[PDB]
Amino acid sequence: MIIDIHGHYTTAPKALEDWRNRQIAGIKDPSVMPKVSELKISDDELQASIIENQLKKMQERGSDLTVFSPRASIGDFNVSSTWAAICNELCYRVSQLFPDNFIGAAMLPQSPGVDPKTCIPELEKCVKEYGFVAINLNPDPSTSPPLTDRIWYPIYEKMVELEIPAMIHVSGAHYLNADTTAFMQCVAGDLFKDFPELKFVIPHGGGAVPYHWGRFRGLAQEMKKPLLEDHVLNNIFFDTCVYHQPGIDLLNTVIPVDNVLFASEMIGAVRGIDPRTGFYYDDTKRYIEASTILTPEEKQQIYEGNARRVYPRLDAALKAKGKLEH
Amino acid sequence: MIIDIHGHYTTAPKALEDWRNRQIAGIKDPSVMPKVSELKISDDELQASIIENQLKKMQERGSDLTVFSPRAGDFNVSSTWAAICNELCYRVSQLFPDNFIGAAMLPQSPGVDPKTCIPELEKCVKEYGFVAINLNPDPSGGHWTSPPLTDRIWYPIYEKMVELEIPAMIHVSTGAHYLNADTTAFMQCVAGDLFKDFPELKFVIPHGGGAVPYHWGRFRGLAQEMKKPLLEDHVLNNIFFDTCVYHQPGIDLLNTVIPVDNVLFASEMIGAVRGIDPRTGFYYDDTKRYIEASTILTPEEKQQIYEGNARRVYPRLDAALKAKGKLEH
Ligand SMILES: [Zn+2]
Ligand SMILES: [Zn+2]
Repeated sequence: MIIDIHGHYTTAPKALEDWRNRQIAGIKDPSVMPKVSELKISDDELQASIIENQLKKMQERGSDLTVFSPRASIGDFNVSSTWAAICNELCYRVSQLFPDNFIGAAMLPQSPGVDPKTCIPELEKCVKEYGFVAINLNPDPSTSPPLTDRIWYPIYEKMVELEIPAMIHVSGAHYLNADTTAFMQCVAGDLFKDFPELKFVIPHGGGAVPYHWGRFRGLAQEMKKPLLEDHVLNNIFFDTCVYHQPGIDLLNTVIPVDNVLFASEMIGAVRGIDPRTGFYYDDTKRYIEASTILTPEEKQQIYEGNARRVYPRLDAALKAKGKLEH
Repeated sequence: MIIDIHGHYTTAPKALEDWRNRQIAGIKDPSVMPKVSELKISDDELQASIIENQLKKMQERGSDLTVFSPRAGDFNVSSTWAAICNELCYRVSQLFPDNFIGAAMLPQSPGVDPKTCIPELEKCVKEYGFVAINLNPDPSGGHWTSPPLTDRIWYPIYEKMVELEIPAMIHVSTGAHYLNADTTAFMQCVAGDLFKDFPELKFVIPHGGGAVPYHWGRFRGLAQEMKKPLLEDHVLNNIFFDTCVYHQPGIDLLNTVIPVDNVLFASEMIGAVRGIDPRTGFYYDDTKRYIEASTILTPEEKQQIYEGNARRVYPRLDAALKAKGKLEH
């Protein structure tokens, strides 16, 4: 099967965004602050948003399952907490309506300078009650402390406990910078010495990392660290959200197959068609299929094998599903 | 010949760093404020620092000329520090005129109008014979509290740049902040339309453009979303990338998606990465090796990357080279 580990619910009924606008307006004008019970979205509206969009494209592109999370894009913790709760529950409802095609990843109620421990309640709820298989961890909710700082340790302890990886994800290309920064911080520190089980997924093919792989190998060398293969590659993985063959080829040239996870982040940032290839920039499965560097077996690793090892909760959910249908 | 457009004077005598620390401690404690006359750096110390390091490596690696610039409070402080650092690079160029040509460091400072950098800029170009400047897009240092390169606040500098025919290398002062700055600078230009007002303006984005080439599809797609013209016309007549990409696969990608006209040789030696790749036995930053080993570039295209493009992007450098060969036949 084909598993897309990076996708956001960008097609939600307008009622969701309307509620958000009321909430945001309520920050400066508490008189217009909305109540959670005021948000009403029916299953019919939910089903329509999926069938006409994500589901349709997955069928046309040959994707079977997407790890589905709330879209990225300030108030205090109260605002963030309420908003994350709403967004996660909607992704959960989508997974219930289309259990074979969507499984959730959680948005955390982070807030600038607020202790990450405040996000544990939502994290646990999503994993235990909604069956989510990973979390989206924002390294810079805004100066934000590096991922190697102990402020993040309570989240890491929970991630190891529940066996869930974290996609480093910030909220026109700022996200590419965050990917590179996250990787650099890990190379500079020794986080995985403290949490050997910890797994991070850095999107967009690792930001600029593969393109500057020699620089990072050289930096680890000067800092007297072990080779990257051992220092970070048993803990850091990259998704395939690279929108052109040359980039995908570079990715598969310098990054081990074990560290590459299929993803496309469809109906997101880039929704146009590349006039030179004739197909959509984000139809990334085509770049993997077209690859002459990867063997058939390695492509299957990228499509499913790797995600099932990096996301233990996902592997368990898939094994249980086939057992019930049998 | 082979021209390296990216290199910093990273081998200066300790006297420089010591003076700097004193100046920094002076902003808070005026009693420890050092005087410029207190900085002692002799010609012999400069020669030794170059002969044993940059010059030696250039010879071993087969590089001929490096565009040499200073290593990565208020205006008075920055003005003094910049003047000191630029003068040192100038002194190096006087001591080794065939191997080093200066690139100016501007005395930028947060909250200070960039136009105040013109004096030092003109001095370096007219008096020191510098051929370019290093423009810091975020003088605040990671704050990003500074306006985008497309903002009117920078025009005064662009005016002087177009007038004096000098390009600017987008360069910032965390372990990989420079890579992020490169990508951001490119994105800002794509999002805006600075070159509409400055058709002749030229920016050089180091480190192979940060992450731009690796995500070329994404940028072409974003250009489409924003209804902008094709990148080739929208920015590639004004933006160029250097070859400070420390591995063959990266260089090959650069040469797969970026036109040869937009690629300029550079290695930024004796800088961030000074080690040897155990899998090849060669230094990571010996970038000429990647260009030479390229099976994508033709002999002519390689020469374009080694000297042709730099002489086109750096008009003052091209002129100085012609004068040198003429006045001396
Ligand atoms: Zn995303
Ligand atoms: Zn530099």
